[PDB]
Amino acid sequence: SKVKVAVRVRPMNRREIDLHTKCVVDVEANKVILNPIGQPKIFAYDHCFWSMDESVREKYAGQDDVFKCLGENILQNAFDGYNACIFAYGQTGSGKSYTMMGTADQPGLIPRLCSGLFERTQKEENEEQSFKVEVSYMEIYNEKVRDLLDPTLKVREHSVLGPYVDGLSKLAVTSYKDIESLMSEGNKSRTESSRSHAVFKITLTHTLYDVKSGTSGEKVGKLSLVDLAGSERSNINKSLTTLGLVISALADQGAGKNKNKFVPYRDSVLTWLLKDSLGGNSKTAMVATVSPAADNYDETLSTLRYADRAKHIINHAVVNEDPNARIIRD
Ligand SMILES: Nc1ncnc2c1ncn2[C@@H]1O[C@H](COP(=O)(O)OP(=O)(O)NP(=O)(O)O)[C@@H](O)[C@H]1O
Ligand SMILES: [Mg+2]
Ligand SMILES: [Mg+2]
Repeated sequence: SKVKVAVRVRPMNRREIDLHTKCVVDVEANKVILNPIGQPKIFAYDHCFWSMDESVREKYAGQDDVFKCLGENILQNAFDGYNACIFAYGQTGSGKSYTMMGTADQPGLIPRLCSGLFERTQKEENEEQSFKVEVSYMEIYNEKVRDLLDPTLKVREHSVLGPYVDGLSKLAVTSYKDIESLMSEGNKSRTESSRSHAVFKITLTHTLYDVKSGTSGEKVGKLSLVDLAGSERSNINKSLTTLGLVISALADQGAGKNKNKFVPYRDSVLTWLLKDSLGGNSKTAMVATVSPAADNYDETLSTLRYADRAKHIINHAVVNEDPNARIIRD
């Protein structure tokens, strides 16, 4: 399938309203219209999320709509044993962290995903099937990896299971409250700059039992939830710069231009780690966050064009299940 792309326009904030900064971003169904400060530029996406204002009610509905449209499907992907990824991309201040983690009063994608995961595993556990959940949480800053769950580490690409951070804590968790204290520990530990990338990973291992045979098999879904550094324009930006190159090359592939243009996955820590998320074995969505007002026109236009190329990336997601699991279905 193609990478799924959504644009989320955050509302005009207090400064932009106080100072009468012109709003240049309109949302029209699944299209974004960027008006000039000559002609309007129109971009089409899979979803567009918009907010009328920052009233408490519009905040509640905004986080809810994002989860309903993007989180439920990614959660279902993991219960089907797919690898899946949501990454948030856009300039500083545009709403990346608000979309992924949210706030205490307006929780975002990650807490909602974690809550729904344990509610479903608990509802669905029985004597024919059990679930194991593990989490990891890490940050890339200045091309170095740090374990946010540990009070440094290097990337390796496994021959079958893909790129991974070797030495990274991968913790078994049995309830939402367990994962919540880890999220809270990680979020406090995050370095506080717009130049760091944070990767939250959940591995869902579904074991199926054939009590007549005495056999069992595992189907494994993996969720990568990525809150990127701000897209606004050496070793400190290398990951972001290389992500742009990777997305542009892959978009060119997924249209016919350059069958084997060089996709520089290994030129940065971030793109090597997300190598399967982009063009590989993954159900992947991008959430491109943009600011609404005239003062960010060019950065918005850049984010919109990058999101527009991402939707041409072709992925190849297959179910990750061992031999027994496949047959135990029927
Ligand atoms: N969709 C939204 N609705 C309401 N308020 C929002 C929304 N998006 C962002 N905000 C507000 O704007 C602030 C900035 O958003 P935030 O998610 O922190 O931006 P960011 O893209 O992560 N910046 P950065 O980490 O520096 O690259 C948030 O703390 C919220 O108060
Ligand atoms: Mg997969
Ligand atoms: Mg942020």
